[PDB]
Amino acid sequence: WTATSGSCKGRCFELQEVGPPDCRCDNLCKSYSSCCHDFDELCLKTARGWECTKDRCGEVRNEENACHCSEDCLSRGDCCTNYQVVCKGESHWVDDDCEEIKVPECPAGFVRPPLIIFSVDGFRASYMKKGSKVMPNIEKLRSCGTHAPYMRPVYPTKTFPNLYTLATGLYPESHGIVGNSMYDPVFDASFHLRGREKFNHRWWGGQPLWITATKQGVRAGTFFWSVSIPHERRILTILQWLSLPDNERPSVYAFYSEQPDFSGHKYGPFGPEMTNPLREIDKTVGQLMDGLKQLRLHRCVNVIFVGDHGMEDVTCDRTEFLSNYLTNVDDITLVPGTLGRIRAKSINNSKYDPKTIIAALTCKKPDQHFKPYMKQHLPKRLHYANNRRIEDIHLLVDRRWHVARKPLDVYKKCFFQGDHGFDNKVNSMQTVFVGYGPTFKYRTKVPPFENIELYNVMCDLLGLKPAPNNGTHGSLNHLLRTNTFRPTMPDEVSRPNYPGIMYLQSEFDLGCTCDDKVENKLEELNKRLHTKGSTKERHLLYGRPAVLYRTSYDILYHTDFESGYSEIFLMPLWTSYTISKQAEVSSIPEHLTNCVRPDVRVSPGFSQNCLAYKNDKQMSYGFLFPPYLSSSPEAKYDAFLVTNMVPMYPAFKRVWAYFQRVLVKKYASERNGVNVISGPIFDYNYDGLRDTEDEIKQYVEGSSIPVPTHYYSIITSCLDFTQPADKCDGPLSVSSFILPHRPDNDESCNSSEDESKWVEELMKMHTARVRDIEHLTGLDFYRKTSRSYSEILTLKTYLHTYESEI
Ligand SMILES: *[C@@H]1O[C@H](CO)[C@@H](O[C@@H]2O[C@H](CO)[C@@H](O[C@@H]3O[C@H](CO[C@H]4O[C@H](CO)[C@@H](O)[C@H](O[C@H]5O[C@H](CO)[C@@H](O)[C@H](O)[C@@H]5O[C@H]5O[C@H](CO)[C@@H](O)[C@H](O)[C@@H]5O)[C@@H]4O)[C@@H](O)[C@H](O[C@H]4O[C@H](CO)[C@@H](O)[C@H](O)[C@@H]4O[C@H]4O[C@H](CO)[C@@H](O)[C@H](O)[C@@H]4O)[C@@H]3O)[C@H](O)[C@H]2NC(C)=O)[C@H](O)[C@H]1NC(C)=O
Ligand SMILES: CN1C(=O)N(c2c(Cl)cccc2Cl)Cc2cnc(NC[C@H](O)c3ccccc3)nc21
Ligand SMILES: [Ca+2]
Ligand SMILES: [Cl-]
Ligand SMILES: [K+]
Ligand code: NA
Ligand SMILES: [Zn+2]
Repeated sequence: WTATSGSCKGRCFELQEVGPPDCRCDNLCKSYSSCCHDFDELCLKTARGWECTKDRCGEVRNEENACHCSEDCLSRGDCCTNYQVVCKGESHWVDDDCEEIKVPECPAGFVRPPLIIFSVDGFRASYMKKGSKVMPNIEKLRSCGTHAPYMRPVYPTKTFPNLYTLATGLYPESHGIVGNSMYDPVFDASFHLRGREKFNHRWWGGQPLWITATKQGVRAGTFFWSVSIPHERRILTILQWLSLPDNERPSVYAFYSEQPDFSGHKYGPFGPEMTNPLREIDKTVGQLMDGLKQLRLHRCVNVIFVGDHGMEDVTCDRTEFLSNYLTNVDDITLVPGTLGRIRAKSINNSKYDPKTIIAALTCKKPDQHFKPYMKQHLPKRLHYANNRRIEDIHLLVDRRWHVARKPLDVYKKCFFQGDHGFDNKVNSMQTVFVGYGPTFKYRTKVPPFENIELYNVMCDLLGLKPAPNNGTHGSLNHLLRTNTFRPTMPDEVSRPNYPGIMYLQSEFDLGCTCDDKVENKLEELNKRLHTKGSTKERHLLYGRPAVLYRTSYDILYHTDFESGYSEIFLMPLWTSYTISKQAEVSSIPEHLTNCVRPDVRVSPGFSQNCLAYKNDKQMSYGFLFPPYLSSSPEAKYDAFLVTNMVPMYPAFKRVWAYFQRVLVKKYASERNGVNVISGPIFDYNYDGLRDTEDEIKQYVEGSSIPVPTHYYSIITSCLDFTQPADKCDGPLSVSSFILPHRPDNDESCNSSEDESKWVEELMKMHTARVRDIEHLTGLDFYRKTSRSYSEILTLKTYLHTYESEI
């Protein structure tokens, strides 16, 4: 109950909310049906509209007016935004030349430049160029401030997950808002866009920016705006808050616009009807900047213009129906649309089996427009698994398509022409970022970056210490004039051992064989030097990775490659090698086809054994440094060492072999040499973090050899490709992947064909940031370069998306 009997007099858009039965006057009261009786009359005034006119200039204050054109309005902080323009001969902000803002130019009493977040729903990245003619205020922000060509949203590219990621720096799996619709089995409760349950605090994890600010003594305007409050009123309210006295005035504010998303759904991303919503957003930005200029705040405030996600063309006729695949369709619940999530309709149904559902949905139709996954098999870059609110069965839907349970759901519930929600690497899902103000750089373009990074920057902008989050703090330092965050590299936790020759061949009873007993101080001094690390400068270009946890491991040197060998996991944590543009691919010679050699630096007790692979009918093995790329026939023997061997399903070997035999050379040829670091990943609990030994669910039969869930590679070269990878003077270029180590190739519908027709497509889908690999391995890469650490952090957050140009 709300006794709506109090008054909103002098309380309009109060910043501190009152607890019922006292009625509310805050910008959310409408949503709780809890506004005081006079809320509309006092707080949502509209009389005379939103602009001053020549005849209103110098008028006597009439409190009924929506905004004011009287002489007292400026000090009252409630002029119409165009007051000075109409009445005092000022120019609109958009008509002023831009001028570098080198320092905050704030009124006396401001302790820090305020931050205003101007968030626009569904604002696709390509609108900045394609709509430039009709958005002059936004274009001035973009060209004069710091801008990216686009900003990557999180998956799913829905509104609530992305806005909350913007506010927290967290992946949806960590903040808990994993969709616009959700069921939490622990609460036994549902979350929807419409309704009340979404207001319950138990849905919202992490620590959003307004809470971070409050806790550290920085006041925040309220971020949420009732849909019925018009945009002009939201702007005027922010401007009024900015005129509060020093002790009450917030330092952080957000505006939100439901456009252009609202019209995009109806008309498609580029419908002719889309021009007007873009013009209207621009006019709103103009109102804010004119209003800031009137208050002498236009060179004081940092403004961020940011979207949540883009918008794609999607129509009813592009719907796949699960009823065309499943006989048991009524035994499931589907969260439908641009992603699919499946669970059992009833938990008392013992016959329900996710394995058979997956199988009935796998590669059934020639041009099938969705692909089923167990959530832990989704591309790791999506970070979409470690939350009980994410169903075990997921469908990744092709851009432009929907999935639904049955046709009745689509025709009994074509209206829409646009939607969003798809894979966050999809170009149409990309959104915008512009930062403008004293703390941002002047006339600067920065590379595309992920929205998880912004929370750290907004904290930097407000002098706040960010709560723990998924951004990489410092990776966006290049956006900022000042207030940069200068992190130190993490300390190595475990130092390596450097074993020499300590074991005789006959101490090994591994069931391994090799035809190598075919034997000179010219080349024996030479090979000892290589085993001591004489070529390590060539193969370890950026220093050895640091191990950031407690473990026991050995560095192993070889002519063609260097590795950090784990005595706990019985395999390398990493293997590093450089392949020059000129390098030649050779074959595994016939006499070495099944060769595995004991490594006399590493005890039998810390080695794999060939017998376990022989006995394990499902499990085979591969090599981290590929024999195909050996520098010479003699160096090739090194690649067959038991310490270079890793467990691989035969199905996965098809992928790995094509990567090593064909793709590495191709990249070296295209990029003028590459350095590669490859290794295993163990993530059995799908939390995106390195497993401890006690978390491993699968071993090679009869052995303590743990089976990786994934294999990574990090492929680094010179950004200036006219310089060879091993002789690079400036910035680096990287692409990486985290390939799922799967016993079948069911994920690839064309895998019966030659690897040249399906492997690269699989690898593109499993593209990764180095930072993702760091989380998954507890390793820290690029420790020894000539580059600034912030630049290296930016490199580590880079994702090679393989999408064409926006
Ligand atoms: C991205 O960034 C984020 C933020 O840094 C990273 O997430 C963190 O990962 C940490 C390491 O796993 C994790 O640390 C754990 O914290 C537990 C206490 O957590 C509570 O308190 C914090 C602080 O206020 C709070 O943030 C948490 O909020 C979570 O939980 C609620 C759900 O009830 C949600 O509202 C919220 O959204 C968030 O959920 C997310 O995280 C949890 C895990 O905490 C997931 O399960 C959810 O699915 C969701 O993703 C909590 O309120 C603490 O209990 C843990 O300690 C256990 O394990 C350690 C192992 O080292 C051990 O030392 C302890 O003794 C303890 O073990 C005991 O409990 C075990 C489990 O019950 C049991 O098995 C044992 O036998 C023992 O009895 C642990 O320290 C941290 O909470 C999250 N933080 C957040 C915000 O998510 C994330 O890793 C980053 N991602 C990537 C890819 O890098
Ligand atoms: C997303 N969103 C909605 O979907 N709304 C809605 C609509 Cl339009 C129709 C039906 C039901 C609902 Cl709930 C109303 C709404 C109101 N205010 C906001 N503010 C977002 C805030 O500024 C912010 C938060 C995090 C980071 C940057 C900015 N977001 C809303
Ligand atoms: Ca893990
Ligand atoms: Cl959803
Ligand atoms: K085998
Ligand atoms: Na297949
Ligand atoms: Zn939408």
